[PDB]
Amino acid sequence: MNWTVDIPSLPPLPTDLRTRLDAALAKPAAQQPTWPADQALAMRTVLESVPPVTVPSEIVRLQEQLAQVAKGEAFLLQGGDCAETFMDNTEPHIRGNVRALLQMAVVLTYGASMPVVKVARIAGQYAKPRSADIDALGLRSYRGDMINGFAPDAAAREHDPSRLVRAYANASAAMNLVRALTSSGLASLHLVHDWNREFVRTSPAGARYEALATEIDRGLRFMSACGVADRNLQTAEIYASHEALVLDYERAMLRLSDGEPQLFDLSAHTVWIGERTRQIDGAHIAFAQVIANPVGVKLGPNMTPELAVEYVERLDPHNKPGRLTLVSRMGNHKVRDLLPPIVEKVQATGHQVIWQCDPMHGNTHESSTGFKTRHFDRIVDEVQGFFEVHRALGTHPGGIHVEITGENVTECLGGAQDISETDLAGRYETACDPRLNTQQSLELAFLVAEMLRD
Amino acid sequence: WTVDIPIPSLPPLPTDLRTRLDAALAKPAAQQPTWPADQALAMRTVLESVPPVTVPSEIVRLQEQLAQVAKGEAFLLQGGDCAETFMDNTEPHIRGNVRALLQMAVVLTYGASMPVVKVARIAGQYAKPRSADIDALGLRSYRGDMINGFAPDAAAREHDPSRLVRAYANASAAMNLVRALTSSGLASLHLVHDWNREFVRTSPAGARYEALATEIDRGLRFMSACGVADRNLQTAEIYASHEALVLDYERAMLRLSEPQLFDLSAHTVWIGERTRQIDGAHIAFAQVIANPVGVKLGPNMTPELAVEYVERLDPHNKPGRLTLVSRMGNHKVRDLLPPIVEKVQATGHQVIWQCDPMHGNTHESSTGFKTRHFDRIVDEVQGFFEVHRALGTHPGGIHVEITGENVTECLGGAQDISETDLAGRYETACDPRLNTQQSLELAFLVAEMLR
Amino acid sequence: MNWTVDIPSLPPLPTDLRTRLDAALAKPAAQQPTWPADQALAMRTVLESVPPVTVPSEIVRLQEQLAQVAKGEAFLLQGGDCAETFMDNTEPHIRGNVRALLQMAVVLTYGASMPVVKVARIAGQYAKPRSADIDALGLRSYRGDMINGFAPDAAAREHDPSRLVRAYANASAAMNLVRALTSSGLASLHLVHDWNREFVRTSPAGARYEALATEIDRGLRFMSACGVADRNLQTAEIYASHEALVLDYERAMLRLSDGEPQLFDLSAHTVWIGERTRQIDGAHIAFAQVIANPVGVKLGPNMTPELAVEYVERLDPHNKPGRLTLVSRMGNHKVRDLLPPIVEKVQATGHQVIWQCDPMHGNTHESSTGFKTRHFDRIVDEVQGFFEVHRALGTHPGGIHVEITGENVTECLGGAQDISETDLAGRYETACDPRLNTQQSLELAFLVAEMLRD
Amino acid sequence: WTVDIPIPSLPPLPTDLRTRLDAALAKPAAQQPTWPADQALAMRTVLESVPPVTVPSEIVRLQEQLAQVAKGEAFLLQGGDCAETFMDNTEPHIRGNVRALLQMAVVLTYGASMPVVKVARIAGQYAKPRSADIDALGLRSYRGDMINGFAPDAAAREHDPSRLVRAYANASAAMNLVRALTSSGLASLHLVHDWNREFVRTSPAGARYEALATEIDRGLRFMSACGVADRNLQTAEIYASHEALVLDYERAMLRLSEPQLFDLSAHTVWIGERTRQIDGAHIAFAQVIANPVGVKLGPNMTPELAVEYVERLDPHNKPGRLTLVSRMGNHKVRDLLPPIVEKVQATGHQVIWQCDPMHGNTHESSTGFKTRHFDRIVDEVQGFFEVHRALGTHPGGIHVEITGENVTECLGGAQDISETDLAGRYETACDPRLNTQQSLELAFLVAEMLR
Ligand SMILES: N[C@@H](Cc1c[nH]c2ccccc12)C(=O)O
Ligand SMILES: N[C@@H](Cc1c[nH]c2ccccc12)C(=O)O
Ligand SMILES: N[C@@H](Cc1c[nH]c2ccccc12)C(=O)O
Ligand SMILES: N[C@@H](Cc1c[nH]c2ccccc12)C(=O)O
Ligand SMILES: N[C@@H](Cc1ccc(O)cc1)C(=O)O
Ligand SMILES: N[C@@H](Cc1ccc(O)cc1)C(=O)O
Ligand SMILES: N[C@@H](Cc1ccccc1)C(=O)O
Ligand SMILES: N[C@@H](Cc1ccccc1)C(=O)O
Ligand SMILES: N[C@@H](Cc1ccccc1)C(=O)O
Ligand SMILES: N[C@@H](Cc1ccccc1)C(=O)O
Ligand SMILES: [Cl-]
Ligand SMILES: [Cl-]
Ligand SMILES: [Cl-]
Ligand SMILES: [Cl-]
Ligand SMILES: [Mn+2]
Ligand SMILES: [Mn+2]
Ligand SMILES: [Mn+2]
Ligand SMILES: [Mn+2]
Repeated sequence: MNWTVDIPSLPPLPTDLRTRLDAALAKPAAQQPTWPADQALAMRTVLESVPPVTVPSEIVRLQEQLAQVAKGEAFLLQGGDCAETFMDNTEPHIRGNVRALLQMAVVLTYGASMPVVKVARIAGQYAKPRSADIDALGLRSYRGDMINGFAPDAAAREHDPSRLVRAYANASAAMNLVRALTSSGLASLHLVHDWNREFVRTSPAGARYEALATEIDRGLRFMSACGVADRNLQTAEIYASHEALVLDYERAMLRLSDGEPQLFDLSAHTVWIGERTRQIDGAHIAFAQVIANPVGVKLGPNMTPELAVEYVERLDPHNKPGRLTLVSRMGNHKVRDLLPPIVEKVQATGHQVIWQCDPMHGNTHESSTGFKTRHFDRIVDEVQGFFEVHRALGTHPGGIHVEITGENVTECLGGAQDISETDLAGRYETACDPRLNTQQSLELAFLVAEMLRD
Repeated sequence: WTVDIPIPSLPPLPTDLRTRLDAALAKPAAQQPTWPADQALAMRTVLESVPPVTVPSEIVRLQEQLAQVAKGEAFLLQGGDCAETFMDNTEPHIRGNVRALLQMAVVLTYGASMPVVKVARIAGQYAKPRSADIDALGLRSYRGDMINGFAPDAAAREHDPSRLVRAYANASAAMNLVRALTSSGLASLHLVHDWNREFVRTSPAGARYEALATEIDRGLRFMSACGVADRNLQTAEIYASHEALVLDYERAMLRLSEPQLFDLSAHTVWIGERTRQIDGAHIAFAQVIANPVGVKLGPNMTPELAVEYVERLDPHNKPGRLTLVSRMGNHKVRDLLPPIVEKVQATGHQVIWQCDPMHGNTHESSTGFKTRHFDRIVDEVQGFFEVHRALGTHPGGIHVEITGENVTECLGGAQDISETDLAGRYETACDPRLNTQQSLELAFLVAEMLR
Repeated sequence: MNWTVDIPSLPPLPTDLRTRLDAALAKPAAQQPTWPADQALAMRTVLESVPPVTVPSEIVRLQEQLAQVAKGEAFLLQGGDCAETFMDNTEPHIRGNVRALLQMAVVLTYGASMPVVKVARIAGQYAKPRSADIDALGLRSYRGDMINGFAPDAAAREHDPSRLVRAYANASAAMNLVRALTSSGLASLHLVHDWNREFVRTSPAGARYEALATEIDRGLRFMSACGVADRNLQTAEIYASHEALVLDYERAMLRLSDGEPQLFDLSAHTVWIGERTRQIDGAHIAFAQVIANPVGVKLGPNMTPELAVEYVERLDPHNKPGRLTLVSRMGNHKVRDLLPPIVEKVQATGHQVIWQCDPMHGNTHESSTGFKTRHFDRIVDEVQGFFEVHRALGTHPGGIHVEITGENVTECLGGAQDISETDLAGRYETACDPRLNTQQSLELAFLVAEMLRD
Repeated sequence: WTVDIPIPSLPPLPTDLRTRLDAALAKPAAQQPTWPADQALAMRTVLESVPPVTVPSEIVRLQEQLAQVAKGEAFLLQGGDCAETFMDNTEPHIRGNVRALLQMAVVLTYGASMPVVKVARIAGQYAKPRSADIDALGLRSYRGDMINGFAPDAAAREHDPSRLVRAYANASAAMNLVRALTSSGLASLHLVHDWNREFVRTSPAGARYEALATEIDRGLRFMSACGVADRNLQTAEIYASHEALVLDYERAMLRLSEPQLFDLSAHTVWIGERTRQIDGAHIAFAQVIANPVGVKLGPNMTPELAVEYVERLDPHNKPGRLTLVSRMGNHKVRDLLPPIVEKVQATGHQVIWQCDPMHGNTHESSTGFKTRHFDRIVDEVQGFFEVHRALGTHPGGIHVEITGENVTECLGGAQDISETDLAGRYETACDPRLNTQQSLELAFLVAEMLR
């Protein structure tokens, strides 16, 4: 039925880091688990002495790499499961997400004509915010495997602090795998292009994309023709990210490294802060202010230029390009109107932020059949609009942030597969928001690559 | 002071391999835990679907590098804790053990003048054999954290199948960390050598090694002066190994690649002295998997039998797939080893000859601790080298037990550690280990042996 | 008026090499200079103790590289002046030829999707065969600056053996320069693509080629995006070749190196043997049999399958792929009929030869205005036909052999510049056959690159 | 026994630079040939359009590497024939001189623990100063193959402007060859070290250097063991240099790159002891060109004047653009050098301090030959190092005269060369050179100096 853990050290914080961290977690914190302090402390004590998912050296490396995005010289690709589950944390599914993301990154690398830094939603994306604490069945809402259970049973939905330790054990495990995969041949560039050629061959819309797939093949053969040294072509770096929601988890995964000493959050390389949680004097923003990881903020349609600037000033006080990513998620019918003024006010500060586009969360809607769904064409249209805004202003479309899987699910309408509302019942397997399946995520990759080319 | 942690099914292995496997595991198995079989089946069912600790392509890469050891063109360095514990599975401890190993590997690379394959006793070394069924305090013996608890307490010593899952969790976590470390510049050659130079400053015997340390420093500077793209100098490959002993664990971590069947709890495993029953389940398991394998050869070993191991575990003549590990004792290796090497080189197979200068040189001190004398250890390595020099075969590698902690479990070395001192920091959970300073010392002496 | 040289050693040949070389030069030799033996010996003695233009190590390297062409995995680009002159042996003109050739090689590399081994007609192409010893003015025919003078003066046309030493001094000098250029930044791949982009921008037919120039730009940016190591991109190897015509020069430039000892001809990396000189028991073919350099044979429209095979057997006796290049030069109206049977008979021997195409020398004709000229469209058409033959037979179009310059001469009709017979008078500067100028050689590069793509 | 060889115009240099240049060359010039000025103009007109021996980007690359010498992070090695001859401009001789130089550079790279910039006296070193106007046989002095002939014969000694063109022809030919050699694996580090090991076998003093040779071998093996992409180990950069003396030649080889004016007969040139008249044409020429430049500083040098050279030849404070070359004598370098270094480091400019331990240590032996004692040479390098050690400045490089021929022109070394022996192979055309074995010997001793 269960395995067991014993309960025990960490070195003392510089007094200022202690004071600022304490000051930060004192502030109110939205969407937290409602569970006993007695027990959360115990779990935290376990987590305070485990090996971290990531290490500082990798996080400052990611920081430099992201600095190049902010300056206009690279492109950010963030993707993966909306909600990871302990039950799907298997080699096939991890391998599938890494695969999908890599396939997209080849196309975006060739189309942006510049590097793509590749960030997975993985090894920690186990918690989610909800708008209601009672879902559409009278049950306490599901909030991710880190908090409670998906199964629609009263007792499954109780907030269980032991999931804090499970969440880490899965996280670590998955990360161990992706490291391995990416270092050992799965991320070989020729092997991924091969899968892309397969997609063109068997997709219905193969013709739509054969020309560009071929041009990539030839720019790739060109490398061998010029006798380049192929070592950089045999691996790729995938970085872990998740939404920093459960502050009991994040605080327990903090560690102290350097160039004076600083707090890194080693549950991941980079975290972001959601629409529901970005309260400006709230605890998530203050926590972000204390950690050295690159951080993202979701910006929704109620966002105002002046506010946005307040985020930039609190999170990027030292003008470190790449430290802060602002992620727009307006919806295709609104991004062209709402985003331009925000970008004007922010670029006018002298701060170099990464303008990332989330074309997913502003475009959900309820199918006639009862499924949370997103139509492919609206997703494409929001990325289109994003690009138009940035071209018109002379600013860098920094990247994109999508929800995808390597499984061939049926959760988003449209795309080359003409997935109908009737088809959604076949393999609707998400534990929260609907995902672009393997074919739709790759097709979106091609389309955005054409936007990049212009 | 305890809290509990609750717990899909994918394809099963192909029926024909499941059949061969069932047949192989029906052989009797030594040293297995006495826990119920339904519980055990359950935990195995869990592990059968978790993400592996290693992936196959890494293992075939290791087989290639080891193939170069067997052919005489590289050298194997295998080291780490005797018995990993869950409570000492922390970032500092893993960091220090990786550190110590890398530090040895630098010196042995300069001295061997050939690559060193770096293998760590780590991520999975949670089970041990035991001779007695009742230990000195009248309790069930401690069999390793995979099986029971170290605490001298009736309940801690009960055999608990859930410790399988716990072990897996500690194994991947730790593995994850070494993967990150070796990729983020803890294995930057320049940095590791820096630590070695601090050691020459600090060590009571720093003068006996200033020469070789300086010579290494100048070969490194030499690489920089020749302007030689130092990317390969920024990272190292460290492989995971442990004694494959608990066949419930090892069998549940089997996974399928033509297609071969791999064990993805480690890159390589070995069969210990007490489990290599030629007709037992451990050797059979070693026959089925594709992982490299090692076998401990003790003083009771005969040439005739070693040949049986070659015929069994290297059927298709793959160089480096089998390592034979001498652990005789320094007063015995010179007599007992040469005949075995003779008989086995005769057969045509290319094996790795690896020296374990530790597990046959342990004695009990009047301070009450079980310990090992540094000089006896060094001397088994000296004898190992003298054997192979005499016979024209390749001295393949070492296989030592070490730590990065400044610990006090082995007598001697430059710190001249007394039996009085043993009580200071005797932190081991099983055998005594060379501490950080002693392991580096040994690396310098073995370095002189290779020149 | 003149500089002076003193007359002097070499080590003795293995007796078998001596015997075979003696046996070879005893055979009759066509198109030789008619000048005193007394003096030719003297010049030879000077040349027997000079530093060579090339060294053996480079020639066996070229041999391996050409082996890859024969096996179908690379492509051969040979080009340069028809006839070098001592008077045009200046840094600007050498730099111009290297430049032109490099520009072509970028395009052909990208279009073949495989390496291009780059061979210049340079540092030795100072002698030529003639069909008549009296030209159209009653003067002894001009035979290249190695033999006599271009100037139409009786005394200029006397065969002067001192030109053997001049020829070397210029050769060495030019080679010194190209080495330098190619090693020091002229052959940087980005710097050459830049010139190509300039061509597209200012050419009249820019539109014809903008798409492919852009695709090359993007496959080139792709390399940096993937973080390749750029050292191989900063230089390129250019090899010297010329027609081995004056056997007094070639024999004096022989040296003995290794893997038993062999005779290398170090006046160049590779030599070829012309239509006028390929007599099968003649001295040129026998000389080729003795040297270790890769060798080419010109094959004209009177060529027969069986003969061709005799060349292959004499020149490639050890079946060393890449050792022998057969160079077709039929003319566009004839290549499709004459070449296929030859290729059938030769491939049927088990020998792997490089099928190189010379679309120049079969397409000369006399303008209405009196200029030796070649029409661009016929040149293109012969390369087209060459490719068609090889596709139809499943054999490798190995390369091409053109006559080009970096100067903006007017010597070939047609191309994007619509160069008319009236325009030929402007800058007709060749010392023998008409050359594709810079723009026409690059346009031809694009067209052949499209044939390679198919 | 002679045969004769007969002989476009492109843009001229920009008028404003032609103006500055004419103004600079109107200064008086020492040691120039006494040949007619119309003939000379003609030959210059020829050279003004020929292909250069070097190209500018190579020169600015050299300026970068030398900038690293001046800053203390690299070391300069300059060596080759004293006086190149047309008749010894052969593949074997160039091959042997490049060989000898590379062989020294390997040892000095291991010993310096920093890159060595490798500069050869080659492709252009065809003119020499002379003290006497009438030599010992009562003939016009031999001024170098660029000017007249070595043969003791009234006619050979006439100053012949066509030897300009001849020299150019020999300079590019030779240059071509070194370019090919260094690019085709005569500069493959593994091969060059091989020759060094043959030397330790062969040399009468092979035992004094077996230690350092072995240590180098093991650092090389070390690079291979760390698996370090050895492309940069397959080739070397060798630069051409000569004493810029015949201003007709050097001026005709000027060529225009913002745009700078370069001298493309060599990568770098120097002004000798007899031509550095501060207000003369040689220093002026050095002011105008962008090439690196060196100046010989003799025993009559004063600190005050050296400063004038710095102010003149390094106006825009470019580190490494100017090298100052000490040639005092071993009994003099310790006294005479320190004040100069003092005065010049004072000025703020970063120069290269280079030791010429040869041109101030030459004496006539009773066998009649002019020669140099090996120990005196070594000792001027020792004193040079001791000076710079004392003052905290960087000992920048050496500047020796050597050959790859097994020649007998300098006394001493491991072969203990007697004055009896000098007559054996005294093949030089001017100063006596260290032979192949002696130059390598010197490299090992200087290597010990750098440690
Ligand atoms: N290492 C480079 C190139 C590369 C290797 N594998 C890849 C897979 C996908 C995209 C790019 C790559 C990068 O990550 O950009
Ligand atoms: N190219 C490097 C290393 C090197 C290659 N070949 C060499 C020969 C000698 C000395 C050094 C080298 C250098 O010039 O330093
Ligand atoms: N060195 C490679 C790539 C290259 C460098 N410079 C070039 C110039 C033109 C064409 C290719 C190249 C080659 O020669 O193929
Ligand atoms: N990567 C090489 C060299 C190397 C890098 N870091 C190291 C640390 C220790 C020893 C060797 C290395 C190896 O594993 O051999
Ligand atoms: N985990 C601690 C913070 C901490 C981090 C690192 C330390 O070294 C010490 C303390 C907390 O949440 O309060
Ligand atoms: N040059 C000589 C041939 C030769 C070549 C190399 C030698 O080493 C000797 C002789 C000839 O033409 O007859
Ligand atoms: N994912 C399964 C098995 C597992 C256990 C521990 C770590 C990783 C995976 C679970 O959480 O129960
Ligand atoms: N090492 C501790 C904490 C831990 C829990 C789970 C996985 C990894 C580590 C234990 O085993 O109890
Ligand atoms: N090309 C000129 C000048 C020159 C001389 C010698 C070598 C190279 C070029 C000539 O032949 O007269
Ligand atoms: N070195 C010989 C031959 C030679 C001629 C021309 C150029 C180069 C070399 C000479 O100067 O006479
Ligand atoms: Cl604290
Ligand atoms: Cl006990
Ligand atoms: Cl001969
Ligand atoms: Cl004299
Ligand atoms: Mn979501
Ligand atoms: Mn043990
Ligand atoms: Mn022609
Ligand atoms: Mn001299």
